Amino acid sequence: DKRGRREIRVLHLLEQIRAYCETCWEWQEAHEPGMDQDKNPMPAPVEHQICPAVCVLMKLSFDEEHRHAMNELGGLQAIAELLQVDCEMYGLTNDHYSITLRRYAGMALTNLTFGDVANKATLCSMKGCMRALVAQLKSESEDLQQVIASVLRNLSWRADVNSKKTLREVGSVKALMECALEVKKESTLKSVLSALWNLSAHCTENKADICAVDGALAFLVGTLTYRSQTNTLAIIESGGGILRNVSSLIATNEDHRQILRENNCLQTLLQHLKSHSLTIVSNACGTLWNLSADMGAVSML
Repeated sequence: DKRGRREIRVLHLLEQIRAYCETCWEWQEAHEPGMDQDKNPMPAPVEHQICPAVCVLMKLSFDEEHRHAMNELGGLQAIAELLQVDCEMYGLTNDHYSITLRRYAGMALTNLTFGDVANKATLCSMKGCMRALVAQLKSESEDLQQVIASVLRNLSWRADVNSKKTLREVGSVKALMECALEVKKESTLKSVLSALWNLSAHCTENKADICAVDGALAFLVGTLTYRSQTNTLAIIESGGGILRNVSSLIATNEDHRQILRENNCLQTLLQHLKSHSLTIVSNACGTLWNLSADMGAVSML
């Protein structure tokens, strides 16, 4: 009864975005740039009332039963393909319609990937979408950046081998670190640093990429003494978590050490040892140990 009602409702919405996607794919894949322009104008989302469809799916995605219906009909892939094709068609634009459409799609994807092994793997297997998502981090819209960081945060958490490789390949590390440097809102920084913390533990390359970004290390040391206006330790914990993960690389690079030194990192880490947060204490111990130039006691804290 009501289940069929939910499925039909969700199905109609997905058929709508799919039909639009098929029109965009045909245009992008078969339309020869120079050939009777008037008979094949580039599709526009607004002309097909697409955002409203994505808005409904985004709202319904907060309800578990509707998420189940979406998962039975390949809803995540459909939404992802739409986000991807729109980004490829219009790139980075300051268009209010396009920004909202992408934010609604990203929010649905965050809801659909939350604690869903299958959906996370599926989204990461879509490398074109992944490149599109990462590109959105350069958007002037901080609300969009936050949505994308949240998607990347879910994907970087407990990622399988394939997902980890994709996340690295599309350059999400550099993109996230560069984004962290320009964000103005704390809520945004939290999602960005949280994602970077997950990513910084995947492999050595990710660690090297973080350190390579100009101003990154100085910025990370700065998060150690961050004064959260919302009275939280989230920034200090994630920023310090990232620092701990890349500290092993910093240890063998005098230039980087010099940067931590100039920013009085050591003194701050020693102060962190007194924290009421086990995460902060643990991060500090790990950083101090790595920088301090058989086994250590790190893996026991």
